[PDB]
Amino acid sequence: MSLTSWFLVSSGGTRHRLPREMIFVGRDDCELMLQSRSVDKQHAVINYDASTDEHLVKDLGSLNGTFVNDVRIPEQTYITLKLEDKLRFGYDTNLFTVVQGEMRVPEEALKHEKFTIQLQLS
Repeated sequence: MSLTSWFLVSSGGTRHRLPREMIFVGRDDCELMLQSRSVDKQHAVINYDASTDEHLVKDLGSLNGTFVNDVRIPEQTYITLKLEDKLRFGYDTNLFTVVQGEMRVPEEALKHEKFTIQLQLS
């Protein structure tokens, strides 16, 4: 099949699918892992608003902050991510671009009952 989703595209060349649920961003035991010392162990969350089909970033109270279009966002405040926004956590070298697109669901993933049901209900 083909899935429609928001993604983060790193300046480092990687692509990261934003799921329709909350994820953590950080240096330690997070869904989106970064390696920089300038990023907190649990730095931010990227949540999803099902009503507006948008993602929102919240800095959890990190040492160096979270930047949207080079602006340090207020801490513990949800900021809506818009198409072409430039997102950086702390002073990590990954500059992420907020994009939306169609991705290919591998045929192997459709053998998973729970995944397929959540895909069909999407």
